[PDB]
Amino acid sequence: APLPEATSSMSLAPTVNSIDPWIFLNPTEVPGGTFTVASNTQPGTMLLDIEISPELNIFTAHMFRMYAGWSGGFAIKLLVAGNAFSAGKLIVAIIPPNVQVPNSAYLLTGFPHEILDFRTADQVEIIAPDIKNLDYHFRGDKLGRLVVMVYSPLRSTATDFEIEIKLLSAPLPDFKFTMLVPPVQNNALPIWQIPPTPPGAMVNPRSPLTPVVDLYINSSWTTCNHQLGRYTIDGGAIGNSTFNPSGLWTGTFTAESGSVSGQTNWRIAMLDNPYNPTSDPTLPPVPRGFCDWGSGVKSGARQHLVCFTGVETDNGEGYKDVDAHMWDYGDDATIGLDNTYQRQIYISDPTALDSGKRYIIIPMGASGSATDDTLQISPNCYGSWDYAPTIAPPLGEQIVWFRSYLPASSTSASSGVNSVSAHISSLMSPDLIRSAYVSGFPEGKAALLDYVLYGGSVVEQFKMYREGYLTANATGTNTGFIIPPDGYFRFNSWVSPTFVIGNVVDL
Amino acid sequence: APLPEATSSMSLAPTVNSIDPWIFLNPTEVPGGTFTVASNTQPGTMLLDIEISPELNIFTAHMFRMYAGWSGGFAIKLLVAGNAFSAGKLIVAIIPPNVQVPNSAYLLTGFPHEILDFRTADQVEIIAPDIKNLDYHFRGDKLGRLVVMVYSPLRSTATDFEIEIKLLSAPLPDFKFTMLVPPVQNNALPIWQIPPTPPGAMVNPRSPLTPVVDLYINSSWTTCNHQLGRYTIDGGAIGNSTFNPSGLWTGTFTAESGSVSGQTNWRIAMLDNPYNPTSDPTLPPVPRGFCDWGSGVKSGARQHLVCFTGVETDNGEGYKDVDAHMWDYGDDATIGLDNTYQRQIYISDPTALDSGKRYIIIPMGASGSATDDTLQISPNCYGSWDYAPTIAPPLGEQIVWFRSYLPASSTSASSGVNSVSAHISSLMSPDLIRSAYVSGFPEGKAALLDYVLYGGSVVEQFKMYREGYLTANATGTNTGFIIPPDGYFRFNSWVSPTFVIGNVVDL
Repeated sequence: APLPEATSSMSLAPTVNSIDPWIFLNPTEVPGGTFTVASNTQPGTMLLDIEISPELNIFTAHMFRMYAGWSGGFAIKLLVAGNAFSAGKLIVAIIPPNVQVPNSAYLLTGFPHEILDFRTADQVEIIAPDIKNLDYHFRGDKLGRLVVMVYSPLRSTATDFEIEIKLLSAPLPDFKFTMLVPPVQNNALPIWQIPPTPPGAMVNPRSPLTPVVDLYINSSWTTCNHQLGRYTIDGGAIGNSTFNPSGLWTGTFTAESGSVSGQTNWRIAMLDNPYNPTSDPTLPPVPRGFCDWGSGVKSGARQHLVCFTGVETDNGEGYKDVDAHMWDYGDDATIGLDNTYQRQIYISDPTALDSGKRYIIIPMGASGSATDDTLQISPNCYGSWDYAPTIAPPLGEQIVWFRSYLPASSTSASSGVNSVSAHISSLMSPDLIRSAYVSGFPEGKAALLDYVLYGGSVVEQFKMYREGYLTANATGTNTGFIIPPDGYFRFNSWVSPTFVIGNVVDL
Repeated sequence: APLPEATSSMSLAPTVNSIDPWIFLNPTEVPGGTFTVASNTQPGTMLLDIEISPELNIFTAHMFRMYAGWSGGFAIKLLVAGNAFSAGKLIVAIIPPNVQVPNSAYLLTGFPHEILDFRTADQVEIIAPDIKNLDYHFRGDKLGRLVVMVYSPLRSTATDFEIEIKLLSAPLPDFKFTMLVPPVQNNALPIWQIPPTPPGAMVNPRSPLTPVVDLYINSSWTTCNHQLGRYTIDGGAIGNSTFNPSGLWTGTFTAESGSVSGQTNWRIAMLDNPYNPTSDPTLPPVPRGFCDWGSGVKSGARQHLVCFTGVETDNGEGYKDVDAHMWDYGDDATIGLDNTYQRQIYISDPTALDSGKRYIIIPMGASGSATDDTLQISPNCYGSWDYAPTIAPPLGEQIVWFRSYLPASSTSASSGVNSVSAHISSLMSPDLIRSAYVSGFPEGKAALLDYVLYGGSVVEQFKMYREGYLTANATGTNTGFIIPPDGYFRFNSWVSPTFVIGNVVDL
């Protein structure tokens, strides 16, 4: 116990409550309180920054949804799962509120601290008190976090094996709830119910009309710059993504009676944005949910084909004469507009284009000599509208990409088209992420979940972060390992973002 | 009151547990315990047959997820909300387990009973004891049901309005739980969290690529015969529907090198169903998720088009010459195939087709004199495979139809297509019913929910059944009523399947 506890009289808190006496005796595991230390962790790194609250125990985190006030501290105990060769030192400190958490062991030592080495080979325990200046906290600024750091690295003498540390907790004899008036449904939960929906029955946000066939992981793609399928728990649909990919796939554009220099057949046109009529820089330029496939930096050689496009029927009741055509962003000449994700596009057609008449487009397919690597990169966007930033996983981890097979739609005609089959991948399907809104993630925590195959004979483990991407550790270098979709995700636990997956990919 | 309860010393249950002391004092509402009485109820009908269990108080329903055993009775109160003109009497009794309950109010006054008038405007109460014979219940048979009936009919014709009856429950001071060991997630939930997504941002199961435009209620469509978009709470996706309509919208078939008698341009063809390789009678004939729009009993003028169709490149690497064409089921001659929703189809094209050659079709649109009325009906289903049954709303109610607008895609050629713009309706979008799987419906109960428009200045009320179709009362006849899709569904309560909604819709 590095710091004394408060009495928590609760004199002026009406209708104080008494909880089950058996909870104080049977300690459970803290939800977000497991982590690991490896041989290559940087000294002075923050492994755990959980805060004192009623969410440090399975029972009081589920019972807390009925009340609106609490006051009391916890008594936690460390399970180390140590070794016989390693040697290092940990550090645990209590941080009072209204205090910028120090990000250096030098400064962290100036706090109620206790230093534990790895050669203790036992299970110590520490008391976490609640620093309150009020009679009892309701649900607000519940600081008093429990930062845990690495004072000295573990240079193991022999095998460089890892250490997994977890925490068990139990309320102090002075922990009480107050004012059970709020019935239900206020805050987070200790569990997450993932329905057993196979990925083979999920929609692909970046390419509808094509079912997901496999899960694809590739070593060369170490970053993502997509603008469709970007979902976050905190922000919902972020960037230009939406929750109905199928509904918003078809688009409409208007001609402008012109052509770019060099090639006259590239009729210029402008896209229509009902959401942002005026070209205000603070809103997305293109209509929401429209394609963002990449085609190259600047090369007329290949050009994704718009496939089905149609002319106005002069009646206002639809369109006419759907034909297979090819399109592209920008002009393939200007460096500042070749790949910018903007309104102006060009469509290749030998015949003249109806000026001032709108057309319907259903983009599906790519033409030229384009490969999956060309399509994987997305045209970068510049401007003022809040767009999805580029994402890179931590070192030693990959990304699961929900790849799907895109057939070819060519023609034998005068102009022709060299469209070829390919594969298109998306960051995360909306079906999986949509479920985790009833019971949101605990703050600054990732979810460790399992993917089982056959009758459970082979189980892989994935870690899902806050922004919605899954890592799967590494086994070696390959052209992209393929996982069948004949399985269901199963929730396993909550882990820190720095957790290292135990099970490896196994080829 | 008329029957004492048992003490239940509970010697054989280890670790008996205590609950909050303020729960016994504040009575909450029993979840599935509201109903209505009118002047047209058939005599001798059970208006309520609820079962004694900890699921009568939202607080003990939330508490019970942590324990494994319960023991104790409740104290129930009735709210009648009558008038000063209604004249009749109700009756509520308690039935011990394993006893044949009669269906007459004359014999029903032998059990411990209570008789309350309709115009009381008070809070009558009855103590419901636990008629247990074992040490303590353990998620097993509890019966002790709480049947409610009508003693003397309300003989009045001047008023003719509905009476709404609700119950409030509170645990007796001897209620207690045992064995807190089970952490969480054991049984159902009493509350439903519906995410605030307007129907305009939902996928239409019967017609993807077209967003929902309005909510449609028509006074002439009194039945549903669809096979797509039909879901149930317990049965998941019933019929030939699926939770990913966009991924299964594209279809394929093979030509048979033939023509129907009379018309030469009608090439006979057969759809391939990978999910049913053999012609097993107990499996659906057509592939899952394929189109099922109706066309007419027998008509060679109202034929809906297949729109995009194409042939493979003779290499299995793509498709070629995808153009707009027309199709239909069967042969328009035989009584067993004219509209029977089976593998064989016929496609209209002047040139004959090469046998054993694969073709791809993406159906969208209807040509000829086909209207929305013809599209609403579906081809009949024959055989022994499990198909979705017919649905008819209870008398005095209509159905909300999730209507979307299907444009026309014509062409100017020698043959051409005369397609017109139409509308397509589906019973239930998958997104709305996806939420109600984590917290399923209670036994034999429907859900009453609110549809809020603008900022809450206008609210409608809908009732959702376990079969997946919404009903919205009625006032009179109309040829198509439109509700804007710019609003979100909000859960209100649980009601009996014969509950009469409050608000009227005025045509």
